[PDB]
Amino acid sequence: VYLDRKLLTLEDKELGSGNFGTVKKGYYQMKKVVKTVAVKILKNEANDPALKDELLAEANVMQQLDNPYIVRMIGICEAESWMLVMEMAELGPLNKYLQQNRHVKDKNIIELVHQVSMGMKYLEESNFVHRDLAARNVLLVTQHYAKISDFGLSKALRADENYYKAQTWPVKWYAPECINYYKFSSKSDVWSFGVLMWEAFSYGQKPYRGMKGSEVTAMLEKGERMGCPAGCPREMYDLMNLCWTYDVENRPGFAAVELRLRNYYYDV
Ligand SMILES: COc1cccc(OCc2cc(C)ccn2)c1-c1ccc2c(c1)CCNCC2
Ligand SMILES: [Br-]
Ligand SMILES: [Br-]
Ligand SMILES: [Br-]
Repeated sequence: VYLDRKLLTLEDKELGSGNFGTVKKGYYQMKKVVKTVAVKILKNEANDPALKDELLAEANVMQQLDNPYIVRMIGICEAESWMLVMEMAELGPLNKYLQQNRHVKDKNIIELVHQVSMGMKYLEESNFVHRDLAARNVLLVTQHYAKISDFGLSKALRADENYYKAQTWPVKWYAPECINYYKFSSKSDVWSFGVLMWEAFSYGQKPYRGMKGSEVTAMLEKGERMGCPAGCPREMYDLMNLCWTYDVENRPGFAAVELRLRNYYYDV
């Protein structure tokens, strides 16, 4: 079940770092080829079983997903540290990529956000809620191929329920029902997707610039929304506003969102 540490070779440099530990590039020896991998290495210096459980829960979610627009997990490796081994998205986070590549065309942005919506449509069908959907968690394989990453806050909904009730955030990406009722659904992921669209069409600018979480909640309760980014097609801004529908019951699901993007990409 677990991967063989002797078949894994890691680079010295870190791709990124956090409280969890590090993400490093590596190579996993397969039957005859070697596969480039991104390895999330758990820094659990104090042997906290909570942090261990968090990595294992993330791995448990990823093992159940199989879609071209979601980062694939290769396996877990129990070695010097606990390691989650994943396919490599070489070009990195979408927000950083667009910050450094402002020549990327509107049509290319639509292509990438449509791919994200196809991954999310699959997640919604599979009854998983992501709970951390943001441009920073969309990774590029190529300039024309995006994948959803970072399932650490994700929840597998029970067969008889439509939402997850929290006990606790990236408030700028959260729907009002998340803040007011602590309820997370595929519809709250749609709200987040609207913020992600705004980020992408803004070439990786931060949403609600300079504002505190409390100020964002107040703005939204007044019915105010972020504006149309420079160069963003009206039809895409209209879709962003639909994702930011206040009442969860009237907000679209990912089937509707993906269809709108699909039609706009291919028909226009
Ligand atoms: C400047 O950052 C990068 C630059 C290039 C590649 C990167 O990773 C390639 C990757 C990562 C993973 C988890 C799976 C598959 N491929 C990253 C990078 C570094 C840290 C994190 C990520 C991305 C995801 C976002 N969450 C924080 C953790
Ligand atoms: Br090594
Ligand atoms: Br961010
Ligand atoms: Br935030």
